[PDB]
Amino acid sequence: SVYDAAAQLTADVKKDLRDSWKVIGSDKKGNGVALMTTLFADNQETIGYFKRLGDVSQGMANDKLRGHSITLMYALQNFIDQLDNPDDLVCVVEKFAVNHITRKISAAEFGKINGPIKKVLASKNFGDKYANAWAKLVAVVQAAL
Amino acid sequence: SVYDAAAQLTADVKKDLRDSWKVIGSDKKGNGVALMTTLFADNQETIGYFKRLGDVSQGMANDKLRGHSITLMYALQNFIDQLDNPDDLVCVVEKFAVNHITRKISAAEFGKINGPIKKVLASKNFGDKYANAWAKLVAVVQAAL
Ligand code: HEM
Ligand code: HEM
Repeated sequence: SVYDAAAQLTADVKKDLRDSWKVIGSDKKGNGVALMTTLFADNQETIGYFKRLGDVSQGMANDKLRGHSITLMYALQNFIDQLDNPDDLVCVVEKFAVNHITRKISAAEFGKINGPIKKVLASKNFGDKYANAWAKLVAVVQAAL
Repeated sequence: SVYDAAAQLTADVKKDLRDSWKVIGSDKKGNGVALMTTLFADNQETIGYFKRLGDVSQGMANDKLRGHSITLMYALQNFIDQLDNPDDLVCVVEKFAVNHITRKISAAEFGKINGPIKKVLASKNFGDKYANAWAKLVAVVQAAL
C-alpha cells in the first residue's frame, strides 16, 4: 500500500531527507548525472531500458542524458516539497509510477537505484543513516509499481 | 533553432519571468490546477487529450489531475532555473518536447497555453508585459515542436 508506505516517513526520516537534499539538490545537473552514470555502471543490465538516450557512456557530454538527469532531480525536489501533505505526496508518486509502469519497470528493478543513491550520498559525507531514509522514500514509489 | 530561441531571451525578459514565478511558483498546487482548469474551460477541444486523468471537471478533488498539475509546475521551475545557461535550457526543453511530440501535440496547439497563462498571471496582478515574457519562453518549446 502506497498509503502505508507513506506513513513510514516519520519526523526523523523527513528531517534526514530534507537535510541531505539541501546539499545534494544544490547541484542537480552534477549529482543527477552522477546518479545515472553510477546506475549504468553498477547495473549494466538496466541500460537497455534507456535506449532513447543514446550512448549513455558519454555521460555529461550526452545532451539527452543531461536533460533527463536534470529533470529526474526535479522529480525528487517535487517529492521533498510534498512531505508535509501525504495526500499530495501520494498523487505525485502515482504520477511518476505510471511513467515507469509504461516502461515495464518493476518495483524490484526500480529499487536498484538504492545502490547509486548510497554512493552519491557517501561521496558527500552522508552515511548509511541518510541512505536508509532515502530508501524509505523510494519504497513509496515501489509500492505504486 | 531551439538554441536561437533560448539565446534570444534577454536580461529584462528573464527578470520578468523570475519575478512573476517567485509569486506564481510559490503555490504550485493551487496555480497549477488553476492553469489546467482554465485550459479546459476555454479550450474544450483539448479535454480529449487528457483522458488518462479521468474527469477533469472534478478539479482539485481529482488526484490524477492534481498530481499532473503539480508536476507541470516543476517543469516550469526547471525552465526558470536554467535561464542563465542556454545549453542546459535547451536540453530540458527538448526532453519535455518529446513528451508532447509522442502525444501528437503540434507547436500551434502547445501555444494554446498562452491564454490560460495570461489569466493566471492576471489573478496576481501581473500584466501584459509579463504575459509577453512567458509567451517568449513558451516559444522556446514551440521551436522544438
Ligand atoms: C530515484 C528514482 C527515480 C526517479 C525519481 C525517476 C524519475 C524519472 C523521470 C522524471 C522520468 C521521465 C518520465 C517521462 O518523461 O516519461 C524517468 C524516465 C525513465 N525512468 Fe526513471 N526514475 C527513477 C529510477 C529509475 C530506475 C531505477 C529505472 C530503471 C531500473 C528507471 C527507468 C526509467 C526509464 C526507462 C525511463 C525512460 C527514459 C526515456 O526514454 O526518456 N527509472 N524516470
Ligand atoms: C506551459 C506548457 C506546458 C508544460 C510545461 C507541459 C508539461 C507537461 C508535463 C510535465 C507532462 C507530463 C509528461 C509525461 O509524464 O509524460 C505533460 C503531459 C501532457 N501534456 Fe503538457 N505541458 C504544457 C502544455 C500542454 C498543452 C497546451 C497541451 C495540449 C494542448 C499539452 C498536452 C499534454 C498531454 C496530452 C499530456 C499527457 C497527459 C497524460 O496522459 O498524463 N500540454 N505536460
